[PDB]
Amino acid sequence: SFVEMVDNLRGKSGQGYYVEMTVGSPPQTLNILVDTGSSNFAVGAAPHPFLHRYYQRQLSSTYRDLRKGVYVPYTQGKWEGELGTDLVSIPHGPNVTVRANIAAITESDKFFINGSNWEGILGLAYAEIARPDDSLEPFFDSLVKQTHVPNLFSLQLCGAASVGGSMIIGGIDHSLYTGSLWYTPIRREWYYEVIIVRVEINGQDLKMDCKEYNYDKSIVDSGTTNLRLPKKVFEAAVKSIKAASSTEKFPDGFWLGEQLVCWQAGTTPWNIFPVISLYLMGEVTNQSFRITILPQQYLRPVDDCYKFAISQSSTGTVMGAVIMEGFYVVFDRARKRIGFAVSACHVHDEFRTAAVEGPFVTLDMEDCGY
Ligand SMILES: CCCC[C@H](NC[C@@H]1Cc2cccc(c2)CCCCc2cc(cc(N(CCC)S(C)(=O)=O)c2)C(=O)N1)C(=O)NCC(C)C
Repeated sequence: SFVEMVDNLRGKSGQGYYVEMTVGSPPQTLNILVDTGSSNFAVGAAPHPFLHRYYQRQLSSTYRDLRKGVYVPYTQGKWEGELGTDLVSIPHGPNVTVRANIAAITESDKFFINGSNWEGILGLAYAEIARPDDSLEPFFDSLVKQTHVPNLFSLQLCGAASVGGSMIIGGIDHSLYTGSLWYTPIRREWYYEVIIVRVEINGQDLKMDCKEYNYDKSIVDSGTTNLRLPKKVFEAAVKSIKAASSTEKFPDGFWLGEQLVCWQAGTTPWNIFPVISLYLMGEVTNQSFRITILPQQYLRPVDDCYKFAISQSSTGTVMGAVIMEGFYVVFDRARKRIGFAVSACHVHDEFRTAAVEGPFVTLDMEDCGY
């Protein structure tokens, strides 16, 4: 059923995960970025120094022009283009063809990455955050409307240059995870917004007002590399991580992700870096669950060299690839919930392991929403 979709994701570290798609008639093959942090489907449609290939509207009999412009700004990079529609397929996905909105990228700034091997982006979030407005139906909505594909998809992102993973469209693949799935409500259908109710570092509560954790918002974004935290939360976390690792001293700019830390190969002191536990709101009253991430996740490999992959945000908490790696993440749009489970490619060391645990009791969870 879903075995055809296992391992359909490829990528380079820090440069996102992409799936193979085809657009137009006859089909044009492109590598498309998988992004739960946006809602626009767009592809390079003009020559660019970093593009191996691009979408040629002229060669598609099925292309239709919508005669409207569009731009999308991301935390990293931005592009503008022309709106249109065409037939789209996913070779290593469901056996269907849909007519979907496509943005033909004609100009861009720091969007395409030299050597990334992808030429477009697939925004998997909801219409509310689509550009220019919410009348531009996102791809997955079109897929569900035009076909019998269930309103659900799941992402298994695996870590270590080259990375891989699975995007299971229309269901859940049980051979890809162990233990139970734990679900947190989608608070509002715009980004995939959730609510963090508690934070622990090495078993110690950060003891901040839980509103700070979701200050503005908290989202699940496969398009973002880092765990991005609101300033106050970032400072609290960094202070604690500095304290646990204090046995060693690191250039101050390491903590800002500006310069690397290097250790002799096989000598990396993982044990001085703490585990981080994020408690998410559960499905029943006063009930949370926690996901625990290891330093191997937020110390992204770049002698063995690493970059601190926890950074500041002015748009709320962004749970990026460092969080999603090692877990099987289910985007259950039909039941307005996001599931977490330990992935089959989960990260662990000799004494510590990434985990999804519950149930936990957490009082006044509704107070944590901004
Ligand atoms: C409200 C938050 C929304 C986040 C959301 N992020 C998704 C985008 C998609 C996207 C765009 C370009 C390239 C990639 C992927 C490939 C990987 C590059 C590394 C990276 C990416 C992001 C972001 C980073 N970082 C920060 C800036 C460099 S980092 C280093 O991981 O902290 C790195 C980021 O914002 N990817 C967004 O911009 N949505 C658009 C909006 C109009 C709906």
